[PDB]
Amino acid sequence: QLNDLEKLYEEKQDALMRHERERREIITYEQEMRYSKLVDAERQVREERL
Repeated sequence: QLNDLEKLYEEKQDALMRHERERREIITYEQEMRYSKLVDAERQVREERL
């Protein structure tokens, strides 16, 4: 009667984990990368030094 009972319980947990894996990748896309760009902002004393 219930060969399809399963799945739904994991779908909520799995969707969450997969999302979270990307959440971590996502903050890198901008926070870590802009922090890297911050280094450029710090580097870009270059023009002053030049």
